Amino acid sequence: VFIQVGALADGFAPEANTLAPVDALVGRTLALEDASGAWRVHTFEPGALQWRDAATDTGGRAPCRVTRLRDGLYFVDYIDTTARATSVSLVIDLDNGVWTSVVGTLPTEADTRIDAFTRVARGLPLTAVDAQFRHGTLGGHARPGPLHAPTRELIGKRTMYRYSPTECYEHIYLNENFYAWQCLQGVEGGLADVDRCHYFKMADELYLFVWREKVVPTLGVVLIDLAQRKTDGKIFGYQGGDFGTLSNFQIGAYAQVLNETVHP
Amino acid sequence: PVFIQVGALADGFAPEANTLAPVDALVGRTLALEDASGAWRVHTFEPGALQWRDAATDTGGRAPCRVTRLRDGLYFVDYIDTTARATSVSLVIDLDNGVWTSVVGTLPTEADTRIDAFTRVARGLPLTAVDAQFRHGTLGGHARPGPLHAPTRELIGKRTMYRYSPTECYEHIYLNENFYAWQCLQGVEGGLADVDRCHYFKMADELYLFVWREKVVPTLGVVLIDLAQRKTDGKIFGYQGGDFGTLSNFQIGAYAQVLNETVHP
Ligand SMILES: [Ca+2]
Ligand SMILES: [Ca+2]
Repeated sequence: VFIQVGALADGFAPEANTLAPVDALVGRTLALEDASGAWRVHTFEPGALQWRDAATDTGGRAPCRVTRLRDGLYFVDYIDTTARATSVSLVIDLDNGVWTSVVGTLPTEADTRIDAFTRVARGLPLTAVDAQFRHGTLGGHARPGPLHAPTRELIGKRTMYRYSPTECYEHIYLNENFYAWQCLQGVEGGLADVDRCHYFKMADELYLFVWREKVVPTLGVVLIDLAQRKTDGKIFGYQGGDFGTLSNFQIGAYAQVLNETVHP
Repeated sequence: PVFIQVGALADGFAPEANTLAPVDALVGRTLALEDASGAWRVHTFEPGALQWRDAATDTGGRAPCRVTRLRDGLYFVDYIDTTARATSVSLVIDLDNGVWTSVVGTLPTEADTRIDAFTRVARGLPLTAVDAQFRHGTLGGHARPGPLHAPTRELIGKRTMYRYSPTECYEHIYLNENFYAWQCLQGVEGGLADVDRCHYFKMADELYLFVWREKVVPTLGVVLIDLAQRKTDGKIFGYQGGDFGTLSNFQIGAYAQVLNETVHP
């Protein structure tokens, strides 16, 4: 039995291994620029941010979470309420002057009703959750470091993630495009799927992992720190099966790499 | 990037396949497959074909079939049952111990496949529309038959690679009692993967019957996995194309290698 993201949130809530937010960006105004030009200015306040598309000076204010799993890199997550069912996650490396954004959109009902076999017929992706990625530099930072880029370094690992004493999953990073997950313990106990995913390298042994689910529409965004054996991220989906209220909740886990598989 | 139709998969798996030779060992035999409820289906073998008679529906038919022998005493029989829409019948028969398992599988109609996964979730329906019914029994007239086949947890936790031919190679990861992941390492589906609904049964020491039912491209897979001999023998069944018309049912066989075993603390 598969479950809605709002019920997932409820299972992940208590005794979670989540990082405590930091206020370290409060008072900063960060100009995120990329190869297309200025993208979005973000000004941080306690618990919240104001964002402005650099071109139109159009944006919003949103409650936001900022966490710092590894020193010098900040994960910022907020819902963009000027758009339908959209979340925005950033990883900002202050000392290198580089950033990655993930802008995620959940599907309409009409999209979800196009079944997988028809999607096969039409050459459409199986997941209807959309994710756009940008990789840029921080305006005003002299001599920024290299842009973040895709990585193959997780492929072949099988890792267990203890999200709390009652929630535990494993991921198996199959290839550049797909990973398998299963819930070992939790409200999704015994469930498993393969889903579309994306891997980026943020720093030595630090990865940004993004997935997009095809059964229950879900966007996951997590930073995986294999040196600390810890992860920090979020899950975004509809609270229920009615395409209305959104669920966007913090997750964090202790990580254990169970094995590495090499195919001769 | 790209899923393919079963007919294309058949074409990819055809050349230099690691399949077993079909055998004519059962020609002239009538096997009376019985279960606890009574007679199930009697099968009489002739060269390349069998005749069957179904006790409960009182019906019969003739069909071409394949019979293969992976392990001594144990026979895999497969046929399309043309008397019903899009139905396949696979038997594992152990002539040493006098026991059998059957898988009767049905491919979904087009209307059924159009019910999307999220709607299935909201209604509590299975995600795969492929149906499989299992029976286990004894062979009629077989003295002192051995224990029945039954479900097994013995493959759970294994990760195995299967080389079906020089150009076709998949791995399976047996996640739990209901589900496994697969990935195509080399072949016409190269780089594709999914998780699908599966079933595991133990036929003999280190010999398993694995059945899976796919949720993206409707497909039934039935395979004997012999971990002692490091070899598999079975079939894949689906539609040739995306039009719910002609059926594909083709033999597979692979050289197996267990890559690792995963225990979760
Ligand atoms: Ca999920
Ligand atoms: Ca398949």
